[PDB]
Amino acid sequence: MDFDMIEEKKDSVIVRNVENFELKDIFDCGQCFRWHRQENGNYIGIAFEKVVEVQKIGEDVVIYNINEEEFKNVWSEYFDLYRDYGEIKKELSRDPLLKKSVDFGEGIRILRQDPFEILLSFIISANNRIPMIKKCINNISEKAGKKLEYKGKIYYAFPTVDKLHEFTEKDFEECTAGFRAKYLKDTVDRIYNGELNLEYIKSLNDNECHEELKKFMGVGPQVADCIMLFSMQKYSAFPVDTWVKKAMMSLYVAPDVSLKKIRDFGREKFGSLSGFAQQYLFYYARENNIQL
Ligand SMILES: Nc1nc2c([nH]c(=O)n2[C@H]2C[C@H](O)[C@@H](CO)O2)c(=O)[nH]1
Repeated sequence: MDFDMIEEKKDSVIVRNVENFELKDIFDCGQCFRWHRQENGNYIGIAFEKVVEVQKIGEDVVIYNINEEEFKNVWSEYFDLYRDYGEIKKELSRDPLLKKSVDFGEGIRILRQDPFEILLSFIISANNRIPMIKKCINNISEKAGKKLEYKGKIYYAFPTVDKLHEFTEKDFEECTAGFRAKYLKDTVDRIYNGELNLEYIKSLNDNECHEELKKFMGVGPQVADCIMLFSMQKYSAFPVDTWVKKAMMSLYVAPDVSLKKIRDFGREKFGSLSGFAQQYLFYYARENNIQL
């Protein structure tokens, strides 16, 4: 594990000697939308119908609003704290071309998020901008999510499948999903009616899992890779957007080809570490706003 032990406190849990764990790297590397940076450096987020605040002090991490039982069954896995990222980075850094990206995002960890929330979140992410995506997801939660309180503030859990089934295309449109409102509604019904089952989809191997997810309206190859990587731990995924495409052409002189071919080229080169590889690539590419 990438931590030595924990210690339960009054209203929190302290993780001792965490390794490969930085707040900005984890929360701003592109994998999540409901974690917000606070004035003091901490981050507050809403996941699994719960509000959590995370802080790093030295080599320790404090997770407020949770107990040891919650840490053991929910959060330790949420933060993928059982996987050794030192090995991942060591293996990838063998490629001198990846070192710079890996070192820049050294504290990245791929969270184990909820499939349903992730499915709708990334359908919303397609050709969108960060602000609109976050706004839309929050709007959907405020409108139909369980109300929550933390330190004098109200927050909204992500809505259940049943509550969202009540939504009309117009509702998603009012939350500003734009033309994607149609995809959200179509997708929620497929979930509700039982046509597509997320937990079953998640039990399939990387390639099968991927194919199924593409059955959802608004879900193409890129979005499918994001969904299975971020919520179904299918590590051979290699999400290709314009940022990953740039970093890829720039480093391996890959010629301008389809996203599918860039995806095939990435997965071929990184295998089981493809997902981790693209996150480092993506994070570095976007924060440094690289060009041809
Ligand atoms: N390849 C890739 N693309 C992503 C991720 N997260 C994310 O939002 N995107 C896309 C969505 C949208 O196309 C743009 C938003 O910055 O980047 C992500 O984690 N990986």
